[PDB]
Amino acid sequence: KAARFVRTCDAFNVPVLTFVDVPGFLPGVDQEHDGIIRRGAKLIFAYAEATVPLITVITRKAFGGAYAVMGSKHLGADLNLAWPTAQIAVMGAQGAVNILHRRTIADAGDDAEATRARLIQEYEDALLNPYTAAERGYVDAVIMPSDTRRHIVRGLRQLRTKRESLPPKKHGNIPL
Amino acid sequence: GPCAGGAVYSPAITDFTVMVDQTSHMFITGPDVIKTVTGEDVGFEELGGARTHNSTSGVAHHMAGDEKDAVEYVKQLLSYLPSNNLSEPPAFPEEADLAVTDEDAELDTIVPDSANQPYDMHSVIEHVLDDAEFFETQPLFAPNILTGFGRVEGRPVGIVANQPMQFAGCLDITASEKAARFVRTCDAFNVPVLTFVDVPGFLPGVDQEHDGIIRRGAKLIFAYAEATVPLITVITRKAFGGAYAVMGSKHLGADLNLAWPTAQIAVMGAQGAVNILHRRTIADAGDDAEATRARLIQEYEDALLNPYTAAERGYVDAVIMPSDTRRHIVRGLRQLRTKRESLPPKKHGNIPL
Amino acid sequence: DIHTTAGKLADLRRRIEEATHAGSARAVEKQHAKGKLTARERIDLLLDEGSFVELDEFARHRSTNFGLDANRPYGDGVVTGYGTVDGRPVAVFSQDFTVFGGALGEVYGQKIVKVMDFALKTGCPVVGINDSGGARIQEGVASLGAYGEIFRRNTHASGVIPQISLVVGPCAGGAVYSPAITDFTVMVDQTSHMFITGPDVIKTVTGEDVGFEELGGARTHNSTSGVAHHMAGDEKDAVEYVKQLLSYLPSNNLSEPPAFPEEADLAVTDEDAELDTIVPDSANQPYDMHSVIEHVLDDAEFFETQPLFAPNILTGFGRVEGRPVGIVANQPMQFAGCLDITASE
Amino acid sequence: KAARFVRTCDAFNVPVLTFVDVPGFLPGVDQEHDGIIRRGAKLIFAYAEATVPLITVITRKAFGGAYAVMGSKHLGADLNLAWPTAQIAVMGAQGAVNILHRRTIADAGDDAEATRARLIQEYEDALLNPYTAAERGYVDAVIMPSDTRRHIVRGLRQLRTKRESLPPKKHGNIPL
Repeated sequence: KAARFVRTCDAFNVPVLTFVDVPGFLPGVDQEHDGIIRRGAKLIFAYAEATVPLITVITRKAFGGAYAVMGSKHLGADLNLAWPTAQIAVMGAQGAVNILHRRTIADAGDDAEATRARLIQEYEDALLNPYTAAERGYVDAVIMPSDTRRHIVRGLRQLRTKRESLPPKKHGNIPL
Repeated sequence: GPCAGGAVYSPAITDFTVMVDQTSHMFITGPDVIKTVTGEDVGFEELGGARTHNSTSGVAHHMAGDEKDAVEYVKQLLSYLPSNNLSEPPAFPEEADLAVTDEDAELDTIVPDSANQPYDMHSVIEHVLDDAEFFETQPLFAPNILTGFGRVEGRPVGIVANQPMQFAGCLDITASEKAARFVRTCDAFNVPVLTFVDVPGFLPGVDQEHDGIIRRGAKLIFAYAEATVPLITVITRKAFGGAYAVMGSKHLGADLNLAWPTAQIAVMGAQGAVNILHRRTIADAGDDAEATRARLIQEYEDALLNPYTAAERGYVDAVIMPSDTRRHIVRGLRQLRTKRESLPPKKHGNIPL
Repeated sequence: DIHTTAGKLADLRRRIEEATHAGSARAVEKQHAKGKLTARERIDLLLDEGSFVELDEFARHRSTNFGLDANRPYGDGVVTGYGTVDGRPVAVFSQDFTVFGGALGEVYGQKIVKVMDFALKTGCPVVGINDSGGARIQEGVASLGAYGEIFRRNTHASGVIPQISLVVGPCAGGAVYSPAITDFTVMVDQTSHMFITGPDVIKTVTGEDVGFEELGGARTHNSTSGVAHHMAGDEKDAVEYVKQLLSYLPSNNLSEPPAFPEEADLAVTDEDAELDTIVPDSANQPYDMHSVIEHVLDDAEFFETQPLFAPNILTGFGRVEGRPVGIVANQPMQFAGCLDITASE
Repeated sequence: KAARFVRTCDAFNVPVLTFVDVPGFLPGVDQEHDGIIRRGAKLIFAYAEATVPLITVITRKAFGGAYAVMGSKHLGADLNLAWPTAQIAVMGAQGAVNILHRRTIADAGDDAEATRARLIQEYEDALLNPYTAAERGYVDAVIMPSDTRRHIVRGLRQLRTKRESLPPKKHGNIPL
């Protein structure tokens, strides 16, 4: 649904402002059976393609590939903005720790949770927030929410015109 | 080998995928998770293994016996396509022999007198093809519709057709999902599409409708009007409803439309069409009315249920004998070979998703 | 049988027998003596053997007007199909006289639209043949519109894919206009008539008697109208020139002219000198242009066009070194090699 | 004189409003020999090609080809209007009849001459009008004579925009 709205807004030259608080993607047997793998992708493709100004702001937790799918700079968005709240990850701290530390966790069966919980804490405490990503330049700034309208209004002024080009083709092969 | 999480998405964009049975896997998310998350336990193959994409998602183009095989399929499939969308598909030119061969004739007799009875479209696709080669894409999914690559006169060509044999050879959302991409993919790389048409209806459903037939079928009607490559079509037999507009009809803009005598093209299925047209009369006299309704049915099928009523307008370029069909296909191609076509400049086109 | 598949094909052969046969043998017989040949025939000749593809072969008129429907002959008294001349792609129609006296109808106009579009779309030249009586009276203005589609096309093409007009039959009314647009007109003596307005009317208003050959006839157009490119002895001749003219041209504005590469003789060949001496010492005397052009197209060959019209200048195209070329020269012989409006035009 | 002008209009983008009363093409031998088919035919040429806004009003007879040549839809004109008065027909009802009923007309010696008169009346009644055209859509509007200004005006505003595409050429071959 969002993907059309994107391709469509892109068609007519309309700037899209996108707000992302997605932790992951729906889990269903049905969701892979139907073919989420085709269907979801249309979303990356739409933002990828789109030559209208993109501004994206992340107000809460962005985890996993889902993070990219939503007008992540990587896809091609011009400005990306993050609140102090926004948490960006590979995965929820919980699995996240499960995997890194798994052998440590078997180690000392005694006080298993305590070691395990303590760790699940060290990881969110020091990862699950914008700055790690900011450092990288994945997101242009982390800007206090109060300043959020100021950021969109300005960023439009600059991006209104912006232009992009690529080698010609009749039509795309975006998955249906 | 298994691919999980976002990555699955990169293949998704990609024009083709091949997967290797019970060695490959694909998944948006893992089995351990849906189970904590949804409460439905599932296995790894059951969740998204090579067979499951191949049939049930409709995301996996092909299944292969073993890796040595899959690669081979990868090599054969490349051969069809152009290095890039500037060049045409490599064709190793061989002159055709028109002179009708025994094999052509077989066509006269492929269609079986029964309206109900099926045939395997697969014989009719081959008859056109060099060395009876056809290379099949996504066989597993929505068999009702067969999508293929083929060569004639040495220049590669690409197939959309109805199959009677599976699910009565009518349209379903999975099929429109399957072909429509496939036309677009061909038009993209400059590969001529040959379409063979025998569709009665698009599956009737209360599930067919919800899931989004209205959006999803369209893509197919969109893919065809969009495409600029030479499009040539044969109506074997069944033409009915929207389905006629939709497969590769002259309407969209396709260059040569060819119909067998056997072939019928119509508003509605006759049994249907009569009810609505004569609803007034069958009702009148409601004894000895019922018998009137089938016997009338014969007045309408006999008269309106063949190609010329269409041809007479020209909607159909030619009506030809069935063996003939190979002949139409080669001379036609030869002519269309240079085809070119125009539209208003747009960044992209908002095909319904 | 009839329900059955064997039967369904059989009916088809039976229709095919019919559509190629649209006039009465009596329409046909009458044409044939005339000195001239039917549309299927005209076609077989222009297009290389076996090549031909029918279109809209089965197509038949939707009419009500004036009893018209009574007969709905297959192919609408045009034949339209694509065939290859000398192994280059061609798109064709022949008007059929037998039918409706070769009048034009909504389906008949559309028939032609399929052929012209096939051609613009593909990029090959359309040789169109007309023996067309006029614009079919019955259809009503529908006829008048169909014509227009054709004109509108005749412009949008002209100068992308070459249009050659074979007139072997009278053209009356708007019909004329369509050849007028087409890049070349080739027409046949005593057999081909073109006219904007019919004789009978000019007498009614202008009180002028006229003959047909004189008012519209192949020689008249060629020399006096100066809208006729060519005049040919006979119907086999008229087609033969058409194959020969085309050879010269490219399939479409986007190609070079088809040429057979041949190496030239650099050397100043014996004929070559014949030049120094062609000119007479005194200035009054006229000497043939045609010899000067001859000396300089391979094989000493000139395809003259419109020889009749404005002799003041000769216009052709000849091949140098296997690439096609075209010749405008002045012609002392006739009217002292001057410019004039018939000659500028 | 007109075809030059219609091209002259077109070169500079000046929309053409072209108003129709044509009864046919001048009769006379000088006209064929001087050459009419090649000279006249140019208009048809001027009109099919032009890319500027076209509005065509019938106000008079439009019989025989002349109907097409004079800025008709068929060339491609975007909009077409006709008055009640306007008669559009393949030909004059007077010529028209003789050709269609020609036989009907020979058989009696008398009641033959009056009869032709009735018939020419019958065909004028039913065939000499704007409407037979409206039914195909050959013509967009039948509008009253005062309106005609209303229509030129809205019609111009709408068209101001129009552009259209044709295959690449160096020049056309318009008859000279």
